[PDB]
Amino acid sequence: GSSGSSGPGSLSGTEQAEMKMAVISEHLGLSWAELARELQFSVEDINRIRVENPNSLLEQSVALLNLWVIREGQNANMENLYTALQSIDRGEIVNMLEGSGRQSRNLKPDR
Repeated sequence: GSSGSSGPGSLSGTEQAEMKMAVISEHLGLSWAELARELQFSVEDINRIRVENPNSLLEQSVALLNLWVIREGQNANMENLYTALQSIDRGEIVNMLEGSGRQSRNLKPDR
């Protein structure tokens, strides 16, 4: 009995979530386009974001994520998001974002 924190179904409502999402957009920059299309986002939505976030790319990534979250609503899931990223050859983010990093040293092989 170690783990114990209210949240039987916390979705994008935890300190971590905020960080992850934000970060994803930080690196996204351009990939955002590819990532968007991956989520079955028609040009309409895409092009729009470009005209709504012409200032810089970072803004485009942020806006996009916000959309995906809304559209999905509840069905949304961090996993699915990661899967879409890798699809467009953008797994480096999920790696730098999620990496427990463990090592099981080995003294010697036993029969």
